[PDB]
Amino acid sequence: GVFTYESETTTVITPARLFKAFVLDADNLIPKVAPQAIKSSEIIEGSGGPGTIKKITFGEGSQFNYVKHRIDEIDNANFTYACTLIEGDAISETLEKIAYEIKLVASPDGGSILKSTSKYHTKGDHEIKEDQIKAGKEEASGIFKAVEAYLLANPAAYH
Repeated sequence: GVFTYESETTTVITPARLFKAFVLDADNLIPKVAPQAIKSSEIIEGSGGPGTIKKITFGEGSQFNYVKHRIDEIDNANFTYACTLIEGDAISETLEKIAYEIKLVASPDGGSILKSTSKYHTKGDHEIKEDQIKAGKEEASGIFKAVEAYLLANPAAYH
């Protein structure tokens, strides 16, 4: 019973800001500016690409609900990157793992477009409760939207 939810972060900032800053500086951004998604985004190793793992502790999950994500796939050619649950305890039970896949598209606004489509993989016929499904949507919501604004409101900040 695979579920599919998605969101789109249309950023006025250039794709570079997303492919580099949004992704690589995530551990400085999300835990601080996006606490409504992830209270602790602890990157273990990786330069923002193949093998880049990070242990993700959700604050809404009250620290008990946590799961190690990884850059499961990344394409420098057309600018695409995906995330997977590798370790931790959020899904567990009889389920598999929820996936993320962010496509970098150029916006007609001169900015960019983060097409974050998540794929909630069920282990057989065992479905995932909407609680964790919401974590997938909201993870992308708090992260993307909160770094989005942090980034948009940093060159001038508060003037």
